[PDB]
Amino acid sequence: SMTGPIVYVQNADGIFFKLAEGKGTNDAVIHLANQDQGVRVLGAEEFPVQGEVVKIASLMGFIKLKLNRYAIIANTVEETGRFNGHVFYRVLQHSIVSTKFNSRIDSEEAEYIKLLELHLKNSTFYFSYTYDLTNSLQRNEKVGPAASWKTADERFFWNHYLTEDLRNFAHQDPRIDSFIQPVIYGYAKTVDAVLNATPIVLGLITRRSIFRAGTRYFRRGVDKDGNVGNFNETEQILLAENPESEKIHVFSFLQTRGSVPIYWAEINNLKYKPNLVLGENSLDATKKHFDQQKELYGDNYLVNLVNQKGHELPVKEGYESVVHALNDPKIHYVYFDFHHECRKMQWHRVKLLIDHLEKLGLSNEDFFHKVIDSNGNTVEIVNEQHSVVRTNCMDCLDRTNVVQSVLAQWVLQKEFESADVVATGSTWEDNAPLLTSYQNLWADNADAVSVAYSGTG
Repeated sequence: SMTGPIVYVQNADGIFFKLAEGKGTNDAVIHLANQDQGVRVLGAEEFPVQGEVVKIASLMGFIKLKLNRYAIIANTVEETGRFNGHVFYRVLQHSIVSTKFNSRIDSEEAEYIKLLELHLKNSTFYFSYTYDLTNSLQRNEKVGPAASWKTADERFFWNHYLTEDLRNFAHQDPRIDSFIQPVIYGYAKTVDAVLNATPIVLGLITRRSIFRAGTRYFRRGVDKDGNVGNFNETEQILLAENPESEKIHVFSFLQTRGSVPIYWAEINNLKYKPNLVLGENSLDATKKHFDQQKELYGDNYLVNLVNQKGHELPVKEGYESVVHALNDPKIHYVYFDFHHECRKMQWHRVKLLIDHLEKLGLSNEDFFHKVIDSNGNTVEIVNEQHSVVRTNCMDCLDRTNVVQSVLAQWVLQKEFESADVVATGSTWEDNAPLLTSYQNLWADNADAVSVAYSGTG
């Protein structure tokens, strides 16, 4: 990859960064200057001679906080996964570093850094130097050329805004690509297991969306351009050998979760009972949102959890009547009752949801599948996923994680059957240590991703 560990030296003239391993005779230095707070590109000969060299996993970017510019650094990482040679890292220790030995900063500036520190502490960020975690495996397959920041998915490139200065240089200087490492917000982990003497690698990744262009804003809902702002993809990955053949198969199965795509014009008042006005806007914005979702994922199966007995929500009924109004035959809507007691009667109901999705056209054979060679390059695309099940951000993360986990189990079985790791109509979950690894993997994910709010009432 172009990207890799970095070293820096800081002195009275500011901070100077370069790649820890310099390939070629041409290596770039990034300098954050104390003189004018500007970011500059320098020649190798201008890297400081004197000083403590500091090693860091990544320069995540810079931010201008009132008067001073600060470097945002991932100091250390831990490996949390490894898949087809690619290593996935979580950021462990970070720092926010200024050029000022001791500056007196005003209140407003100190408050900004507090708010950024709160976010860096509360979030879990992941990256891989050789694999682009902001894209699904199926999108990465379409990109091709392995990198770089230029083909990252901008919805999930969490440090997109922090890299603006570096991106502007990299447009006319491709050496700067080595400093631009896209990071995702949510979760990325793999586990090794064995199923019927086939070694396997199971992975799960959630990437959370970083919102959002436009002259005005609001988290909940969709803008006029069809973006929703709060949006996650959760992706289950598998790598396995075919027993006879010894061909290496790689699978991905993607799901989405996001705000109800109703226009962000919402009466967030105290008194009294609010009902939406869904003028031409809620039809228009929903249509535009679904046009993008269709281009990205194919057919969309929208799962809306009821969980009411005469307790009626404005945004609930609005979603359905809007979906019903557009009558798009590639958009399929389900309002599903998913109640307690939640360790028997709940999960029964999730298998019933899946039966109903199947009746609407969802197939458990609908997943990305490729064969790769002993060097890890693609030999064959056996299948591409052309649908997605979309759950709502507003339903309990507890319930939707259950829906997502169960659906991914149902698809996994077909993946296992397709590479002949299990017999047709067997149950992979009868393998106790494997189901344990699978269950921990998804419980960890829910832990990680719950980091949007602690609620509700």
